[PDB]
Amino acid sequence: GSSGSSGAPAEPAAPKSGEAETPPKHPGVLKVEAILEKVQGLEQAVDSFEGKKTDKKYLMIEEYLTKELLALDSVDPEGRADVRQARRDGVRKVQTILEKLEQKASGPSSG
Repeated sequence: GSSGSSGAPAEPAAPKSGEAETPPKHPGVLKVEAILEKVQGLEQAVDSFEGKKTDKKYLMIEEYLTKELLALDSVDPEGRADVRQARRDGVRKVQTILEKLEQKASGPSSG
């Protein structure tokens, strides 16, 4: 691999039933955003993880990561980009974390 670090934490949230004005957020998305929100936590561990691919600690994060994936897939977009994009994003995100974890365990590399 060659480097890997990027993001953009900037997403509003104000769900309510107030006619007129900007529309509410999509549930199909929030569903993912809800999971992702957690992922971030599993990520912080990775970025600050240490061990191997065998170590239990890793198994915890490893499983935890996937746990979210399934939750990301469990989401049925049916045919909504706003959702799909989020899904493919959330999934792609966690994935990157997994690919990083295994690496973090096999030894970090940044500096």
